[PDB]
Amino acid sequence: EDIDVILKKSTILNLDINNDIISDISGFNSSVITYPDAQLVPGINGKAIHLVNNESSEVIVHKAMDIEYNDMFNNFTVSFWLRVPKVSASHLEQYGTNEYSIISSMKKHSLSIGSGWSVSLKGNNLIWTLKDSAGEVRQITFRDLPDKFNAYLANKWVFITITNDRLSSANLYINGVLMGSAEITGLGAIREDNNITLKLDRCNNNNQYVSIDKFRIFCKALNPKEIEKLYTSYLSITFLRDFWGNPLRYDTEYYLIPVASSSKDVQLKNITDYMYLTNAPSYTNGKLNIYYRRLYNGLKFIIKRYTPNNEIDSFVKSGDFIKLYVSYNNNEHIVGYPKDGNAFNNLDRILRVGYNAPGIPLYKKMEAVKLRDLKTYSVQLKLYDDKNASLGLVGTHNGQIGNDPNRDILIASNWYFNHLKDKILGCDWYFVPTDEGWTND
Ligand SMILES: CC(=O)N[C@H]1[C@H]([C@H](O)[C@H](O)CO)O[C@@](O[C@H](CO)[C@@H](O)[C@@H]2O[C@@](O[C@H]3[C@@H](O)[C@@H](CO)O[C@H](O[C@H]4[C@H](O)[C@@H](O)[C@H](O)O[C@@H]4CO)[C@@H]3O)(C(=O)O)C[C@H](O)[C@H]2NC(C)=O)(C(=O)O)C[C@@H]1O
Repeated sequence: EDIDVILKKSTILNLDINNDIISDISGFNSSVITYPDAQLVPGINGKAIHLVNNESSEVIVHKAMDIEYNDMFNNFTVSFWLRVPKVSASHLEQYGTNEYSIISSMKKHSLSIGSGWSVSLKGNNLIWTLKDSAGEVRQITFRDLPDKFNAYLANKWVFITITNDRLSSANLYINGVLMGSAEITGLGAIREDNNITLKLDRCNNNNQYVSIDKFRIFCKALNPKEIEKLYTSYLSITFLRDFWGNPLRYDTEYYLIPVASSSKDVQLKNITDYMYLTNAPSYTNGKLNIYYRRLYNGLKFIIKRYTPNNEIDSFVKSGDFIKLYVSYNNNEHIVGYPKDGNAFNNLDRILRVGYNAPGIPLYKKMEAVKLRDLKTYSVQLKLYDDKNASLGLVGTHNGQIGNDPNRDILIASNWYFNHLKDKILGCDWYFVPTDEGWTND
């Protein structure tokens, strides 16, 4: 059939956030009780649920009387956007074995041993548990990647999809990719609690917090194609996104990292001069089997509206014309390309920071766009002159300026426009803002 129709008709619960209110929009109108400390934060498309570690931080969904899908052997799928901060080395050793659930249909503290199902976290493990009324439990334990820059439980919004085919297996996917599975054939009736609880339960780390968005449940075990569609469907090209998957913002400091060479940071030669790539320092921990390129080194960039048009908003949308500045010595210097400014083969125009030569035009009108790699939280920057001509997309060129060492220098080139289909390009940028969800060990 139509994947879109199937996806829609199979939805039996779909939490949305409108006007700061969390409710079910599936149609069965499952009642939603939002406790005092359930906070709201930027989500994948609108706002999202943010949970902290205290009794008042929870959201309870009272399943409608028409929704009891976990019937004798009946299939269901759970999907949602998840964001958990990078567990620090100390906390990993500290609370690494502390399994705490974050979403459950189980009713602990009364009876019905382990009720139905749950989504729990243990150190850097994402766990799915299914338990029937006769004891029987099944699980999928996902062990995240060592490299936290590319891990899934390390401060980036990620799409979780767990399908349950009671006639075969249960499968866990992340951003549409299968990453764990378990047989679940032969389970008895799952008699869970009438409430689905969104809450950090049994977590000993008082500082722990997670973020959940678009929590949804389907009455069928989604297949790879439907999952793949559900996933990409949430990616609205409208607003741009920063490294963590949050909406990109104006007048906010961002460190830039080129997707095509993620181990690199951006440095400035001298004010009025060019920028270039640098190897970022690393953090490695063999005992905890954790490692990642550190963040927050290099130049701080700041996006500003070229001309404060129609609205005093702070969200950057694709197509917005902007001005780029780098903060060096507390002062903000504009980023651009001077007329007839030095360039590599008159193609790759070398960018400059704080260029201020008298009588020389400095082209700095830029457009923030999203022209490719929909799944990656990356942005492209298009530079124009003053006569609406494209001076190219911001990227890098590996050359030598004067007698300086051979470097990967930031430039503006139109060559990019003829390779937008490539996997890895060079004009793709990560905008990294300092976040409490990630501090270098
Ligand atoms: C259209 C146009 O005329 N603009 C030029 C500009 C322009 O002259 C300046 O912006 C005006 O201030 O210069 C461009 O090239 C510059 C050098 O002019 C770059 O190559 C940058 O050079 C740096 O170091 C040189 C400068 O300090 C110059 C100043 O004159 O002195 C040395 O170079 C020679 C000079 O070119 C000669 O005039 C002089 O007689 O002899 C010296 C040495 O024998 C320095 O090496 C600089 O400007 O700081 C170092 C920078 O890293 C370098 N930047 C780049 C991107 O290469 C320009 O791009 O601005 C060329 C442009 O067409």
